[PDB]
Amino acid sequence: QQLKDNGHRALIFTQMTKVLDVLEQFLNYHGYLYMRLDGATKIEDRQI
DNA sequence: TGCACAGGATGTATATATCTGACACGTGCCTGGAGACTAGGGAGTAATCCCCTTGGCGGTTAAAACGCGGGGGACAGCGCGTACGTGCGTTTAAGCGGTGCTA
Repeated sequence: QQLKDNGHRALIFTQMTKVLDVLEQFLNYHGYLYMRLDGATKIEDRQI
């Protein structure tokens, strides 16, 4: 929230995929404009 | 005249008996149990060294799964033609028991 007020663009790095999914649910619940890239993202999708 | 029955004739289901198979009881011999000797294979013991999961984990991939189109494979109907089913008359040789040999 503070960072958005400042207009910053923040990265979150985590070791666990399941928490990545939890983060998806969290960000959707707040509706932050977010994107995901992980060990399963398609290569072309990774580039784009 | 034709019927009733007195006197007599083949037959036969009923009844009494003779003509064939199988099981139990008697001999008697190659035995089965038993006694003792036997040892070396089995079983008890002890490493020992090697192969089998740890355990879930992400980042990947190859195979599995799921969805769809469609077109042709399966298949229920059925026209019809015949070649197996049922039923003769007729023949063969398969079955029966018998006699004599033998390998």
